[PDB]
Amino acid sequence: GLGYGSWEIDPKDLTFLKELGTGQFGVVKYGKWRGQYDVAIKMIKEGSMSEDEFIEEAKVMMNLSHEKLVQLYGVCTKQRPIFIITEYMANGCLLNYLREMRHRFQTQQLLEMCKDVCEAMEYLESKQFLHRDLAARNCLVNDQGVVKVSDFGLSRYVLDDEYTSSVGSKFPVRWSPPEVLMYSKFSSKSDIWAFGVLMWEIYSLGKMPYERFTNSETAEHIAQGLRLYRPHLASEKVYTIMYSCWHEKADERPTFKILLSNILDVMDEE
Ligand SMILES: CN1CCN([C@@H]2CCCN(c3cnc(C(N)=O)c(Nc4ccc(C5CCNCC5)cc4)n3)C2)C1=O
Ligand SMILES: [Cl-]
Ligand SMILES: [Pd+2]
Repeated sequence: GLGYGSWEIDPKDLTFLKELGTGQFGVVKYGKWRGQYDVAIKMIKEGSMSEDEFIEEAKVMMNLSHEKLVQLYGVCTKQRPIFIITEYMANGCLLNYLREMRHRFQTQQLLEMCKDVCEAMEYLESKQFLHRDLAARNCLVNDQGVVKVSDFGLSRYVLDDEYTSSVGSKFPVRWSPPEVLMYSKFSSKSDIWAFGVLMWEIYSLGKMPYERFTNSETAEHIAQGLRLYRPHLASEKVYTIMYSCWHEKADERPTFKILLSNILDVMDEE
């Protein structure tokens, strides 16, 4: 079934309806399951994913459930390429949504986007599950404007060395704390650092962080103490939240439970 029953999905029950573009593992399509339920169909480019490892991990991911996580419905592994079937998010990735200036967002909407992501991350934190590549490009927006976190943990199965190497052209340098870039020290606190950068992306309406610097320059400067400036749309209180994520000491960074409380406190002032 689709979130029920077997999680090997019969591709005969899928109908392809629209190209959605491409992501980390290649082509993504919009389709229907048994003619009625909307799904996203990720077809996994051969050679791009450590597939046996992912399929084992997918059993763990099937047991995660939260309103603000994109739901994994199942897999189609009896053909080439394999497919991954997930919840359909009709407004696409958050980065491109933020960049569409027609939306004319209120800051109350931007803060709600932060809350949505923070709830998803607090849940993963409570399950001791790291995201490992949190960023606006890995969040999706549904037809009601709700933001959900996608592809949690999947960087562990990416085979492209340019994304795996911390000096590769595709590694998320601009979302990484100094202890990741210098020592490969991943923890819940490296997700915290990335979440702060994500809040900055939201309040900057999708600007690239540290745009005036190359990846190498960014890595050097943030380790010395350079920090992203306050976006014009972020109040001082909102900036303090995102800024707290970038402490040079990992153990001085908040948890996602603390961040959520801080975000709700600002929201409750409305
Ligand atoms: C605007 N781009 C271009 C490419 N890309 C993404 C990047 C990440 C992987 N890929 C996914 C994954 N999963 C889903 C899901 N679970 O829905 C999904 N959905 C989706 C994607 C794009 C749209 C566009 C948005 C603007 N109006 C026309 C339609 C709509 C739904 N795309 C494609 C992306 O967002
Ligand atoms: Cl700005
Ligand atoms: Pd062949």
